[PDB]
Formats: sequence, structure tokens, C-alpha cells
Amino acid sequence: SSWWSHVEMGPPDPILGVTEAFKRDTNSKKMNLGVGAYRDDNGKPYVLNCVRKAEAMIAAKKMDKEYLPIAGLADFTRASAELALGENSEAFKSGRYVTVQGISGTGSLRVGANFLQRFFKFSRDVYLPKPSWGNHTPIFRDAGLQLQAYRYYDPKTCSLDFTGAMEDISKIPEKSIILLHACAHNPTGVDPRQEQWKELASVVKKRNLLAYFDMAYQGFASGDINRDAWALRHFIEQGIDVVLSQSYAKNMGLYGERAGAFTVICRDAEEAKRVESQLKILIRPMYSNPPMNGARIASLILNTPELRKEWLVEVKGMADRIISMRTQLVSNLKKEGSSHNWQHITDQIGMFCFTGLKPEQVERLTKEFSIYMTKDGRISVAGVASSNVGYLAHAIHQVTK
Amino acid sequence: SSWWSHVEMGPPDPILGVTEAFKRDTNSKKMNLGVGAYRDDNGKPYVLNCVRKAEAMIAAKKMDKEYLPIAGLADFTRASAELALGENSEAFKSGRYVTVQGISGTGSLRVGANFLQRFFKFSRDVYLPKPSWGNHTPIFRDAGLQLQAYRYYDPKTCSLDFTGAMEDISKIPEKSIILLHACAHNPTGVDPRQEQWKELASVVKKRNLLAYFDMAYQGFASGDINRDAWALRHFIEQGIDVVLSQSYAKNMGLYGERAGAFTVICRDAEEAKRVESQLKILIRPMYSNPPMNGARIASLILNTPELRKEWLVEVKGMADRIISMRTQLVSNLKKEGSSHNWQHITDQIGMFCFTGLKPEQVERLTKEFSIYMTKDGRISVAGVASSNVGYLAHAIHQVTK
Ligand SMILES: Cc1ncc(COP(=O)(O)O)c(CN)c1O
Ligand SMILES: Cc1ncc(COP(=O)(O)O)c(CN)c1O
Repeated sequence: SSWWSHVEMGPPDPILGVTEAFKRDTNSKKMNLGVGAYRDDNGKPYVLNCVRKAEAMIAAKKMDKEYLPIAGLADFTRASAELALGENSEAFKSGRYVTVQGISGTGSLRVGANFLQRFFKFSRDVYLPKPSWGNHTPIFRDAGLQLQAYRYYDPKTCSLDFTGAMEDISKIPEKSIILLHACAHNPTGVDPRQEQWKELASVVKKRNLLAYFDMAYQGFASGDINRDAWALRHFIEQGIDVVLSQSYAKNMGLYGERAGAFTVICRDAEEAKRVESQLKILIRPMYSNPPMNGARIASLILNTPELRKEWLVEVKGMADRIISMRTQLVSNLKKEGSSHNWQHITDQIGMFCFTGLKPEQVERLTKEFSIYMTKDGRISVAGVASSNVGYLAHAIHQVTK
Repeated sequence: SSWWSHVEMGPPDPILGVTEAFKRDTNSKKMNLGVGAYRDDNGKPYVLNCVRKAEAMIAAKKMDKEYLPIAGLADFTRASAELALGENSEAFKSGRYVTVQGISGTGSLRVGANFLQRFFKFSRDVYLPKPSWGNHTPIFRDAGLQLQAYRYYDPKTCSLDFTGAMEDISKIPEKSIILLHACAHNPTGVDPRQEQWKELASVVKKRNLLAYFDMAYQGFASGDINRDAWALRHFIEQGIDVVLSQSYAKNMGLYGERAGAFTVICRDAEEAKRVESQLKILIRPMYSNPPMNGARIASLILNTPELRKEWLVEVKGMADRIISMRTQLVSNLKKEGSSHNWQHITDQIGMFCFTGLKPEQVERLTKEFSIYMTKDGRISVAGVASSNVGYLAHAIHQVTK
């Protein structure tokens, strides 16, 4: 034996560390701002009603558990493309796109990364925003690509470094790959405004870059599925053939069921079929065929008028609670007599927020108030409730005054 | 655009070809022996009662859809290792194994291949039997390992080439990797007998090879969970610390739910934690966390005595039906006046059977008898029913007489 004597202990995960330290707390006033999933007003996981209805429908039909085609459930992939591109999209209607079911957003990004490693002969470089979701790195690196970065978040104003971004992208070598978060940037919450997006499209177009969109929060960010997909749809309409990863983790609350899709925009239907064949050849030896449950659920909801309708109400409800907590946090901090500028908290979008707090403050926050978050000043707004937002604002004031 | 113009349409699957032809056929006597999933006596997909019961249970408990840890559902991984190693296994009891949930057997095989690519510094060569499941090649190849082969199947007798296997294995450089099918070899159905396995184990031990067991049919092969895992358990007992992939696709009919696990036998519990940390680092950037449905069902079955008990009867029924068909096929070939030796048919184990039929004979069976199979003489015993076994016997007789 002794095959593994040299395998060393891997680095501990921080996020993991806060949660655990959180559990190990007695203060009934403790807050976990490191939670990576949506939580209702009571701090409880939320299974959507439309989701429970879908499950009841599936159960009633006594469906089989036979393997899905390599590319997944057809009703799912098509519905997925339609949600993303829009019903009257030319890309959709002409069938010049190919969508394959992936294991949620992450599996989709990986299949996508592996596809580029294999067929994107023009470059090996993937440009990520500074900063980006932690997983983005190992995803591409493990896939065999080289990581690069473009300026994005401005720590001075806790907002978008629009000028740095524009300057960086303008200098990116032609035919390089650039990853863009479609909405609700993770981890900052900083997104470009419609007008800045128009401008990015143009440079991306001019530099002839391959735009890789990561769309994990459609509908969940603003409560509007069309508005959340505006940027993606704009690029395509501008003639930029992007590639895209979708997740239904947050927007349908399908977390553990793992429903997602990877999409490639092609020149035509014929090209789309060649691409599809190669995507299937790549996935087979990865995991053979995808998990059916989440896809069956998502497909029902998307394809059933009544359920789809209930879904939009529920997603909006989620988006709204988030926006509400953002609004209430700022109002409360003001009322506390805090003199700092906290408008970034409300200018931010989605579940994650870069507060600007410093490490020593985060620490004070953790030590004296039982408020757990990562040292980067990033908080999950999902961890804030109507009942604790007050306590949170209070604490933040104390540590920052 | 114009990014994918150089992407060529990938080669088509021959098995797909067989299925499509089968579907097009109008002869009500048509048989599909290219089928890769179990079918009941009526030729229909079979969801086990214990599976329906486990599902109803989940529903009843109104469980959340929260993300599972990277390594998967703890109850599932533990029960999984226990199923494989046996409750009284020293390996199990001492906790010197690490099991992680994978996307069925395939994902589990890939995670394993990627793990070795990364940490198995001793070699890059993976020796597969001739032949092996088609997907084994690209799995290992895509992971970055080099493929080798060792003699296994003897076309002369439609059985094990013990001499060739033994001769090949004896010349494998120390510390190389060898892939072994635990039971129900895919695609021949030819498995070593106990005495043969004892000799194989001795050489594997002596040459200090890392044994990688692919266990995709535990309990489904012979109807006995213990007997199916005999060889695996024997290697471990002899002091060979193997790596193993388990699938619940067949044994539990979980096909599309994708429940599987990857296991590493370690020196001690200490070493196991380190390896486990490295597996987590590998998986995160692959798909982040595993699909929960299949694991939940599997865990419930294994962990609930009432259900586990019912599962064993059910898996036994599946196994018995297949054996039954093998028996009946041989008997009818005699009854038809077949002068040939059809023993291999009853000697073989599991869903696949290498008949020995030649390419031209297969053609006739297809062309004249509407019996669909691949040109390799391989048949899926699942496609055979009490109602058509007689016809098959008839047809085989006609084309080989
Ligand atoms: C930007 C980003 N992309 C990818 C994902 C992956 O999500 P999942 O794999 O859980 O679907 C997420 C996590 N919600 C994300 O925030
Ligand atoms: C030998 C072998 N190993 C791996 C697998 C993959 O099974 P799955 O991915 O469907 O669980 C199978 C298919 N049952 C198999 O025959």
C-alpha cells in the first residue's frame, strides 16, 4: 500500500468555517450572514409552492426512472433556451442554438469550459472580473485554460470601476474568452447599468471576444425574468454569439436537485447540430447522462401556464424580500446616527453584498455581536430578516463609528 | 461569430443505430436485444416497489431541497461503503475508507480517474480487460491517463482466457493501475470463478498494482449482495487497498436519478480524512455538489430494515428472471436440435451475453427475424421474455444450423 502517504490535508473553506462557528454560538441574537441560499423571513429554507405542485404531478403519473438522453430532457433544454433568449428571439426561432442539460450552474460551466478547452482553438485565456465567484477559478483551471482578469469592482466606492473595465477589455487580445455575470454579480452585487452594458457590448464586439455569460440569478435578482436577461439578449441582438450557463438553484429553489443548462449560440441550425454531437461526446465520459428530477420539475413549471405563472409571483416575492432588507438596513443605519455613505447597499443587486467593512470590523462584529460573515466584508442578505435587520444596523454602526 | 465552423459532426453510436431500426420495424415479433436497462417479463421498464415506497416517504416528510455537502449525503455514503465492504469488514469498522457520492457509476469512475491523474504519482497506465465497457476508454483518456489492456475474453470458447489474463498481468510493471469488473463483466458476462479470483489477487498483490474495481451490478448479477461483492472483499482481505466505483442504476433501477459512490481504501482513518479533503477539492469545480433525489431514495432503502428487506427480494427477482431466460434459451436451442455447445450462455452472468454469433449471422437475425442486436454477437438478456425466448431459440438455430 502506502499509495496515499503523500496526500496532504486540503485548505479549510472559510464560508464553511463561519457557518460552523455560528452553530457553536449561544447568543440567541446570533446571525449567519454566510448562508449561500435563500432564507425566508423566519430564517428557514423555502421550497416554492409551484415546485411542490410539480412534484405532486410527477408523482401522480407514476413516471419511470429510465436514463435521459446524454444531452438531457428535451422539454427542459428547449424551455431553458426560451427562458434565456426570449420567445421571439431570432436565435431561438431559427434554431441556431444548442442547449444541453448540465448539473446545475456549476456542471454547466465545467462542460462549457471543457468544450472551449477542446474546440476553442483561438486562445487559452479566460478573463474573469475582479473579483468573481471563487469557484470560477478552479473551474477553468481544472478544465485546462489560463485565467486573466479585468478590473470590475471599485473598492473606493464599492461600485463599478467602469473606466478600468472599459480600458482593460479594450486591451484584451482579440478572440480571447471573457466571462460576464448576466446579473447579480457574485460576490459584490455590483452590476453595470443598461447604458454601461451597451458600451461593453460594443468593445466586446469590436475586440471580437467570445463572451461567456454566467446567468445564475435570472428572475431572482430584480423579480423580473426579462429585465434580468436584458444584457445577454442585448449582446446576441448585437451579433455577438455567446455561450451561456444557467442555474435554477436560486430562482426555483432547486438547490440540491441540480438543474442547469449550457448553451452555445451558433451560426445556424446545421452548425448547432455539429456542436451538439461534440458536446455529447464530451459529457458521456464525464457522467453519462444527467439527473432527471430537477429537470422534470423545472420543465413542468416552465411548460405549464398555471405553474409558470405562480413561479413568477414566487420569484418576485424572493427578489422583493432581498431588496427590502437592503432598503431597511440603510434606513436603520442612518437612524442610528451613522455618518458613512451606505448607498452601495441599495445600489447592489441580488443576495450578496460587498459592505466595505474591514477585517478587524468583521472580527469585532463576530466577537461582540455574534454576527458571522466572511472577512471580505461580503454578507448574504438572505441571512437578514425584518426581526434582526435592526440589530444588524446597530452592530455595524457600533463597529464603524 | 464563426467560432465553430471547424467543429466536425461526431461519429454516431451503433447501439443507437440498432434501437432506431428496431423502432422503425413493424413486425410485432421484433425483439430489442440492444437494450441497456432491465425490462420485466412484459418488456416494460421496472420501478421497484421499495423505490416507490421510499419516494412516498420523502414526500410525506416535506423535505427541503438544500444543497448537499460536496461529498454527498452522509447516510448514503456510509450505507454505500457498508453495502460494498460488508458490516463486519475490518476496513469498514476501522473507518479507513473514504466514500464520496458521484453521478452514478460513470461520474464515480471519472472522479476516481481524475483523482489518480492528480495524486497517483507511480504511473499513468490503466490496464483494462479485452474487451471492456466502451465508456471506460474515454473516461480514463479524458482524465489524462494512458490505456493498456490485458487478455480477458476467449472468443474460441466464449469464456475466460485465464492463461492470457495471467500471462498479461504477470508482466505489468509494479505500481500500475488495473481495472477489474467486480461481477457481471460488461459486455461479455464472463466472470472469473472463485479459484481464479484467488490467483488473480495473488498476482495483483505480488506485483503491487493498484486495483480499481468497477462494481455496477451488486446483487443484480446473482441475486445475492454478498456473493456479488466476494472478489472485491477478497482483495481487501488479502491486503490490497483498492479504489472502487459503485452504481445503483441497475440494482435499484435508479437509472436517471444518478446515484453512485467512489471509495478509496486507506491506511487508516487519518489518511482517509486527507484523501477526502482532496476529493472535495476535485469535485467542487466539477459540479459543486451532487444530485440529492437518488441518494435520498437509496439511503432510505439501505437504512430502513423494512425496505432493505423488500429490496433484497426485488433485486433477487430481477436476477432470477435473467438467469431463467439464460436457462430457457439453452434448453430451447437443444429442443430445436441445435448441435452446438451453448453452455457459455448459462455460464455467463448478468445482463449481457457474448453469444459467439458472427457478424453475418447477426445480420440475418436482424434482416430475417427482426431480432436487433449489435454485430459483436452481444445481447442484452433484458430484451428476452418468457413469451419470446422460444422464438429467439428458433432464430439462433436457423442462422447457425
Ligand atoms: C455566479 C455563479 N455562478 C455559478 C453558480 C453555481 O450555482 P449552482 O451550481 O449551485 O447551480 C453560482 C452559485 N449560486 C453563482 O453565484
Ligand atoms: C461496467 C459498468 N460500469 C459503469 C457503468 C455506468 O453506470 P451508470 O453511470 O449508469 O450508473 C455501467 C452501466 N451500468 C457498467 O455496465
